[PDB]
Amino acid sequence: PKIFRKKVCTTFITTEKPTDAYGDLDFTYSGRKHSNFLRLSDRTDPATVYSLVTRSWGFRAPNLVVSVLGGSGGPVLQTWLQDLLRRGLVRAAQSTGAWIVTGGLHTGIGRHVGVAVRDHQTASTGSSKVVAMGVAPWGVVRNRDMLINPKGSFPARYRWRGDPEDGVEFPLDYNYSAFFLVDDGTYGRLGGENRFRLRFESYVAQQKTGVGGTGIDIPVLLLLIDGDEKMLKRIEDATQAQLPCLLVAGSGGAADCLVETLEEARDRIRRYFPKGDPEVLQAQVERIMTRKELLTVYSSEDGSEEFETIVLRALVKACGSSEASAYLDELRLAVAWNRVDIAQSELFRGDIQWRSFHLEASLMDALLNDRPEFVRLLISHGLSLGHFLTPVRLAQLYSAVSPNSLIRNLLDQASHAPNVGQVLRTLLGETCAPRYAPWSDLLIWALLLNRAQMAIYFWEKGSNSVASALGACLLLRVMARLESEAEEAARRKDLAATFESMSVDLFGECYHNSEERAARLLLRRCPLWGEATCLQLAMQADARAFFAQDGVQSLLTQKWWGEMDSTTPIWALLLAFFCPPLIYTNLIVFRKSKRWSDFWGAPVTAFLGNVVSYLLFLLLFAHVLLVDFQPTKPSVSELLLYFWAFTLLCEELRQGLGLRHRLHLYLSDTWNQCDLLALTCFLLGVGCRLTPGLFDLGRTVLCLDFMIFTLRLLHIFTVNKQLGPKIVIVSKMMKDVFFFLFFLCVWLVAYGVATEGILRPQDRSLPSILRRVFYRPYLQIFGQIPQEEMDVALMIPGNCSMERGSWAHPEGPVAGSCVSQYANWLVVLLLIVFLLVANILLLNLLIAMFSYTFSKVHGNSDLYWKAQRYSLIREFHSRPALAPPLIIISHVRLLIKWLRRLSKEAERKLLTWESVHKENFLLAQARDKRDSDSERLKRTSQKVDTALKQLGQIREYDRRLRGLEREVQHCSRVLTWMAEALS
Amino acid sequence: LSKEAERKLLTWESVHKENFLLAQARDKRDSDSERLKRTSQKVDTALKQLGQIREYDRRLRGLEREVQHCSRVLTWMAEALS
Amino acid sequence: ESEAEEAARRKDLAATFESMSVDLFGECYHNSEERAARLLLRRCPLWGEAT
Ligand SMILES: Nc1ncnc2c1ncn2[C@@H]1O[C@H](COP(=O)(O)OP(=O)(O)OP(=O)(O)O)[C@@H](O)[C@H]1O
Repeated sequence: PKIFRKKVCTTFITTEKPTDAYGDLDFTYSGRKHSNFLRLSDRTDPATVYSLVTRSWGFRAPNLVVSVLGGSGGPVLQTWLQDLLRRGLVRAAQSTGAWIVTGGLHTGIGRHVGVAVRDHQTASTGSSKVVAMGVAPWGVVRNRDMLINPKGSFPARYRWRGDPEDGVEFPLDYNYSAFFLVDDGTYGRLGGENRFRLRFESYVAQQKTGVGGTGIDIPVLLLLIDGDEKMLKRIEDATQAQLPCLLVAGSGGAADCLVETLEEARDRIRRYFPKGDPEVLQAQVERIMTRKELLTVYSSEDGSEEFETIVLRALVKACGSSEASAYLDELRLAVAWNRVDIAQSELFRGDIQWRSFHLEASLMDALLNDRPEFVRLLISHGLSLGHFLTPVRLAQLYSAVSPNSLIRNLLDQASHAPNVGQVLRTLLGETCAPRYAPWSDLLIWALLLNRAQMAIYFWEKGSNSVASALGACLLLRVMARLESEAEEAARRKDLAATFESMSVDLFGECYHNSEERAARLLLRRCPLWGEATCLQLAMQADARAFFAQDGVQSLLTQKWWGEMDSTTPIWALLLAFFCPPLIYTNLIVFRKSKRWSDFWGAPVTAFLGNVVSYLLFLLLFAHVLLVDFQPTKPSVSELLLYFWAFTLLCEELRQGLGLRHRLHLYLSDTWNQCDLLALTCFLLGVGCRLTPGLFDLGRTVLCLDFMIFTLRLLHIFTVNKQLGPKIVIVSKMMKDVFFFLFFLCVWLVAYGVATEGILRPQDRSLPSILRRVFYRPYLQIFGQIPQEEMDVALMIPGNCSMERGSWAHPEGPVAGSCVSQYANWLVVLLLIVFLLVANILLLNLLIAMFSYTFSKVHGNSDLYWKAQRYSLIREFHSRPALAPPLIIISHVRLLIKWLRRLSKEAERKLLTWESVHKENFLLAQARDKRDSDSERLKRTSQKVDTALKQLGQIREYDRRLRGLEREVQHCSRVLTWMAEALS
Repeated sequence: LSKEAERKLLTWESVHKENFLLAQARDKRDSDSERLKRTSQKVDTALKQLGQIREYDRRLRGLEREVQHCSRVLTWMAEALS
Repeated sequence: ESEAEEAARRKDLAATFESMSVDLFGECYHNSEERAARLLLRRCPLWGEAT
């Protein structure tokens, strides 16, 4: 790796040897980031050098390469050209993402370049550096002696700013992110670097823009400043290899070539810019006219962002053969540079009649890279996706996947058995999984690769909107759990909350138009998501804000009542319940063998029959356990009770089976552990009861079992509207209760043992002490205060102890037979302190904590109840429709059944109605963003900047024009004086 | 710790420091009140630009009128030669 | 401190530095947890090797 840099690079002294100087170079006593570094020999292959840059160091690919030449004016350049470098070239390389190849020294042009890059990093916050790459020959290096050690990634403390000597050795500029020190073996001459310089820039011109290539080639430009004769030989050596260029109007050979293109005397123009050797250089002007088309003029039009448009027109003029491929290059490069403001305003004015595949290739370049703005811009020009999404292109869309991503691992596990439908199946299951019309495939594409505005745009253009939004939130939150990195896990949960909010708003407007039609919208199998209803998707995705609306709750009410009227009071339902021939009357409005079946088919009457049958079970269990509980042989009613508990064991077995995973979900719960506990204690009770030696144990265990069967009845009533959410908030108070018991039990030990100690009772059994320490001070909280058990003044004295001291005799069998009188006032004073702390501090601080917790929790408990309420109604729908004394005939029916083994046009009218309300909602939201104050402040700031651009033109251009009219009027008066000379 | 893990730790800290300061700088600059300050400076600049052309063109229009005044009389002096 | 204006000025500038440590350690925690754990529990050699 780091040894590999030596093993490839061999340097010649020609005696060739593998190198040693590969550097994690940085600068002493300065803030620059460490610069990657390698000494390299000439005549080498640029393939492995580019692989060094983009893999071993790791740089992104250029979207543009500009290599700057010059160096005639030595120490100080003109500030007009400094403005051209700083605000023409460096902010262009900041915007497009580009490379600047210059000499990496502090001499010549690289001094002014590094001043320009550092000055631009001052006054710009774009959060990305400007990749400046510098080449320099090994011989002219000042301090190359500190670059020897073959260790690896070493900080070589490179001493800049020291040893000032002129002419011979030059230091390095600290404004470059990489350095390529060309080894010539010459050690002091100017350098034969032009060969590998041209091979490197030609090889970058070979390569393709993009992730896996698949774009146009990286455009390479040259920028010339004044220079020397060797610069002109560098020009013609460059343009022989098809590399375009651009000129300044400073002086020197640049202005020489400008007047050469604005038109013996041409030999004469040669005779004063270098002052030497005219005719060989005249043959190089001949070679200038051999190319004649790779030469552009900058000075005619100057501006801030005019520079990039001049670069594109320098690629239009230097295309060669085809104009159609030239505009194809210009569109795909405007996408590659990620600059809409050029492409919209220069390539879609209507001058060029664009064909279809010219747009489709650019759209593929815009989909493989991440440009939402160009995707919207290219679809807006009348393109059809029915010819676009070839399965070749769709496989190419899943090709550009990051190496350390999640979908890379998931697709490689789908290649174990591309295969996108299996990745959806394994993430989501048999239901809720799509199969494999264009907009649905692009939406699933954008979600699987985690792209934000791509997914929002593809949701806005597609159809079947509400189920696709809830299914989007489902897929995003599943991947958010199955994620490694916290930044991308946070990114998926935020984009999931965006899709949940859009389904809420859309279903809002579809509900405000109609209720019955929106009811047909939700309760429908979406054929893209495995024919799962929208409520099922919002259930699995934990979309709590979707269920917590108003319309969804009213439709859950209508599904609850079923066929009946949803406004039917409870008393009419009960009177219809106990009189089965009162159904066929004018009491309950229906239609919101058939009328009988649509009274008892609702989930309400199944719930009500479940309650009434369960209450009769408790009434029977009490009649057995209180009246007729016989010691030898069970009676009739106890046997009927045994048959009932057998049926409850069967229906629990039907929801336990209804296979290790089902029982793992069955044991993970709490109220199925409760209902399991009631039947373990039941069989323990009966199993002890029929044995002859354990009658009392069986009767006691049955009496403890009745409480568990009674506490089940709180969980049954959580489906009700009025009593529902309050039963939810009961369990969230137990942390305050457990604090109360901690503070109580500490203080109850302290008061108890101190009062039991100051008194000295004579009856000293162990359980009598435990009663007088823990049980009696517990009842003093609830107003049970025995004064006669613990105060001598309410007692009679007596000689009740054969011991020294005073003794007295209290009232009560368990109060101790004889108690002490010494220091009794401290016992009375402990009784006052105990009633103060317990009955005032602890109880009233508990009321304050229940008030605080209740107002803190009440919002989330209402949201959580409204989310779970669908599951409660649905599980009352999938029940045997008989009572628990009559369910066994349906369990046997289920057992012998085990032993034998909308329209289309209403759907189309529904989905068009949905899409209309979608389009009105998006138009309303767009007007609400645009007409705000901050957006209006942005538009006004653009307008004032436009007016500043307009005033600047008339300030200078009228000054020349006023001079021009003054230039005529100056001689017109003298000619009038020459007419007066004729007078 | 070691020494080199300490160096890698402190460079990692300083990277997240620089991203945080760049984010806070963009969040101040792109607010509404700062944009109102920049626009107020731009309008004051345009008031400086309009003030120059108001008076300087008035002299220049007088100067072209100064030539055209005698150019017609010299044309009349040419008409005096006619 | 003796003067109430400069005592108020020091407490305000102290609250500015407390807020900047909160925000910076926020982002260093949202990248990694184990690496930020190695960030806190370390002797700073400029402040007397106090954690
Ligand atoms: N090695 C270097 N590479 C790039 N730029 C440098 C280098 N040294 C100094 N500069 C820049 O040049 C400017 C100073 O110019 P110069 O280097 O000619 O004089 P100097 O070295 O500061 O003078 P002295 O030798 O007295 O310190 C500084 O602002 C600095 O930013």
